[PDB]
Order: sequence, then C-alpha cells, then structure tokens
Amino acid sequence: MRTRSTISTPNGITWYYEQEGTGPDVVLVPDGLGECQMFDSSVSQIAAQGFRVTTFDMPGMSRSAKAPPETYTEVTAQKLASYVISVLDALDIKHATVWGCASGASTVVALLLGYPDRIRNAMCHELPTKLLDHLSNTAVLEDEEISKILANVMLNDVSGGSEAWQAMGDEVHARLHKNYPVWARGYPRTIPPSAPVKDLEALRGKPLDWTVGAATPTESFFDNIVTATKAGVNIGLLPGMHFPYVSHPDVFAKYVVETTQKHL
Amino acid sequence: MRTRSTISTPNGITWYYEQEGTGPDVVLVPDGLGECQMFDSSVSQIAAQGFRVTTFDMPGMSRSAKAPPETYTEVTAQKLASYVISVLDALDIKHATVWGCASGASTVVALLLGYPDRIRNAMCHELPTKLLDHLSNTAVLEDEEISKILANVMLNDVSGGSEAWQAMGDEVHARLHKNYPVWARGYPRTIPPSAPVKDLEALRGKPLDWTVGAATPTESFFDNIVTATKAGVNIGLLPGMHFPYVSHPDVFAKYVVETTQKHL
Ligand SMILES: C[C@H]1CCC[C@H](O)CCC/C=C/c2cc(O)cc(O)c2C(=O)O1
Ligand SMILES: C[C@H]1CCC[C@H](O)CCC/C=C/c2cc(O)cc(O)c2C(=O)O1
Repeated sequence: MRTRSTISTPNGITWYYEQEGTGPDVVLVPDGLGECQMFDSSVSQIAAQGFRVTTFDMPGMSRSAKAPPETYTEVTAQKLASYVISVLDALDIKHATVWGCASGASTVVALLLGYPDRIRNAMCHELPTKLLDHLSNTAVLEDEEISKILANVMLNDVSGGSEAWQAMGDEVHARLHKNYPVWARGYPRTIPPSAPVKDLEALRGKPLDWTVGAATPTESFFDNIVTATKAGVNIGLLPGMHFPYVSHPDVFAKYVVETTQKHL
Repeated sequence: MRTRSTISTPNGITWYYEQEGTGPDVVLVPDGLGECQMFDSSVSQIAAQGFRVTTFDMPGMSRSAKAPPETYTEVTAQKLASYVISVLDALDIKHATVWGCASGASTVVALLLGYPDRIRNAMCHELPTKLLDHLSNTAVLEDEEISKILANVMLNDVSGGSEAWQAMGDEVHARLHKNYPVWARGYPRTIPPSAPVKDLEALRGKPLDWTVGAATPTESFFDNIVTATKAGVNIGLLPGMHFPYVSHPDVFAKYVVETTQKHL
C-alpha cells in the first residue's frame, strides 16, 4: 500500500510525497522536472526487497508547488539538499540511502558531503557540471513556448526510451508542462556552478556510486567519468540516457536495491 | 603536389602510400577499413602548416592488397605496429608523429611503447578493448552479405556525419566494399585482446593524446576515459563519432597540427 500524502516543513514548502514498504530508508530524489510519478514502478519494486521507499515532487514542481519562490529560483545543489533534509526530518527518516539524477545527482552528493551521519550511501546519475546554452536561453522566453521546446527535448533526445516516456500518461505530462518554465528559469543557469564535485578529495573514500547513461552522448558527462575516476569513486553505466527509471525500471530498481545492500 | 605511389617492404607487403609537404613527419594510420582516401582533405590541410604528411592503405585493404595473409588475418596491435614501422623504414621517416583511430589507435600506442625513439608523439582515438558480438558474428557470413551489413553500420551509426561519409564517392566505397570482409574476418576477434593499455604504468608520462567522439554513445569507449585518466594520459573529445577525419576534417586537421606542435 502506497502512502500518497502531503507534509509541510518550516521553510514554507508543502510537499507531496509517497512512501511504500518496510525497511531501511531509500529516498528517490527527482530530477529537475521534480515529478515523482516517474518512479512509480520502481518504488514498488525496491520496496518489495525489504525497504521503505520515500519519494516526492520537488519544491515548485508538480504537486509540491506550494513553496516560496527562493525554493525554485536560483536553485543550487546546496539549497536542494537543505530542502530534502527538511522533508526527511519531517518524516523522521534518520538514515537514508539516496538516489538522484541530474539536479538530483548534484543534490545527493551535497547531501552526502554535508550530512554524512544522515546518508548511508548515495547514488548519483549524470551530474551537471557544465552550462548549456540551448537549455539556458529558454529562460527568457514566454511560459508555454518553453514547454513546447523542453517537452520536445525530453521526448526525442533524452529519455533514452521514448515509448516509455509517452506512456507516463496525459496527467503526468500536464504536470510536466507547467513545470518546464519554472525549471528553465530556476535550474540551468545556477545548478551547474553549484556542483559539489570540484573537491575531489572530499569524494575520496565516500559511499558514492556514480552512473551515466550508456546511450548518452559521450560529451554530455565525460566529466563525471574523469572526476569519479580521479577520486576513486565507483563509476559505471545504466541503460538508456537521462531517465533510467522511466526507460528501464526493472534494471533501475535492481541497481538501487543491489547497491543499497552493499552498504548494509 | 601529392606523391601517390607504392613501395615494397620485405615482409611481403606492397603498400600504396601518399605524401604531401615538407617538415616534421606526421603519419596518419587508417582505421580497420584501411583506406587512406578518408584523409585526403586533411593531408593537404596538415601539410600546409609545414609538415610532411604520409598515409597509406593498410595491408590487405584497398590499394595495399598485395600482402601475405598473415598481415590481414588474426591481426593485432603489435603486428600492425611492425608493419607500419616497416613502411616508415622504407620511406626513411626516422621520426614521426602518428595518428590512429580504432585499430589505428591500438597500432599507434603500440608504436609509442615499442619504438620510443621513432615516435615523437601519438594521438589515439577510440581504442578497442572489448569484444563486440554483432561485429564478430559477421565473420562467418558471405563476403557480400558482410559488405551490405558493415557498409550500413558505417553509414548510419558510426561516421558521425552521414553526408560526409557518402560524399567520399563511389570509388572509395567500391574499395571499402571489398575491404569489409577482410576486416570482419581478421580484426574484431583479435584486435581487442591485443590492446596495449593493460599496463597503466607504461603509459604514464608518454607523449600520448587520446580522444573519443563527442557524439559516440558513452558506453562505446567509457573504458578509454577510465584508462587514460588513471594513467595521467591526456584525454578529450573530437566532434562526431568514429571518423572525425571524414565528418570534421577542418577540426581534425587543426587538432593534429596543434597537438603535433605541442611536442615539436
Ligand atoms: C530535468 C533534467 C532533464 C534532463 C534532460 C536534459 O534536457 C538533457 C540535458 C541535461 C541537463 C540536465 C540538467 C542540467 C542543469 O543545469 C540542471 C538540471 O536540473 C538538469 C536536469 O535536471 O535535467
Ligand atoms: C573499422 C572501424 C570502423 C567501424 C566502427 C564500428 O562501427 C564501431 C565499433 C567500434 C570498434 C571498431 C573496431 C573494433 C575492432 O575490434 C577492431 C577495429 O579495427 C575496429 C575498427 O577499426 O572500426
């Protein structure tokens, strides 16, 4: 039985969250678009090994839109990590395995470095380190135009699995539509300079497992592979591209349970 | 004026070779398909910055087909390296910068390690280190069936630049047609286990500059990035995928001259 509910933290945010299972805590942090329906299948799968899976829409996005604008403007890994630690406190999750991709990747590594006693271990996927003008220049377009462009970027380039993407259904895509603009204005300019990955030595030794999409063009996260390898951090691949939990749930959920298990 | 000619070495091979310019020697080693017409524009471009550019069809391929079958069966970075040293001796090129992609990549690093006094510096691009069953399974499969399949792999997947690929013209494609089978039977099984990169400490400090295609799926040479990074070897990207000298001559030639100049 999945809990589907809301909970409020004292930084102004009213979070939509979901939760399934009994066991050590695994937390699935969404990517930029902040939409936790993307995890729905994997939540059940991971929970059926013995875990309590929690996930949530991110502040300003989908059903967690009731939040103050500092929460979704000029966003940074550090800020997102603050927010995630606040919803974790509210749900009395003391010790969590965490996953996160893209801005979620940034967020979990910043969790891992900033709050070592709270994070059993962290899985980051395709952590953004470089600015990226095609994305960034959409911020100053009108809402709606942005939605047309970003919707299309997600669909054709970057799911790694376009059928699966579309199959999320009309509701989810209606929520994403409203999300694109807030993301375009809040994330692409400011997330990458915040990357907590410039201090190689702080990564060394940490319980961190880093991945990239197998199908993703080598240029997109070449830097993740260089950085991880210099820092001794475990790195490898998942199938697809930027959303392994949409395109390849079964392998995604396997990878999460299997990696969590290593750090118990 | 380009020299277009042949020369014979005492290991049975009659090489077709080309050469343009005066200066330090830069040698362009073809990829598996062994066909040096692919360099034609770059040969001129590199030569005009003051170098003597040599290139050649590889043994058993295109216009260097008069060669004994041990030169194109059960091929191997070490073998290919001896062959290229032999055509270098015949042409009295005493010191060369070398470039190579794919099996050429394997060949140039074996040159660099085996013959340090002959190699000013080496540029390797997408070095094969894994077996690869879709390729390998073509070996047992009719000369002309293999040419259909491999011609189509090259066209659609892996030029990185399909218009440029086709524009090489019918002549070169007729030569390639005959080449695909020889390659399929001689290269994919045996080149990768010969990869001279399993000794990281031999790479360290050497004048080696390694690249991968920006557009190439991350999985294809993820390992090249790990290895280079562990060995302190210079690594980065060129545009396109597996043939940057077909798809992006101007930036290829720029990369070759600029890199040669660093070691010059
Ligand atoms: C939403 C997700 C979309 C990935 C597909 C993107 O369209 C493909 C480009 C990858 C960019 C990811 C990204 C960059 C950035 O600076 C900040 C971000 O929050 C993200 C990110 O979360 O990208
Ligand atoms: C011919 C060239 C282009 C084919 C790229 C292929 O379409 C992409 C596969 C990349 C590796 C190719 C390759 C593997 C190998 O074991 C030996 C080789 O000589 C090659 C190689 O030369 O690939």
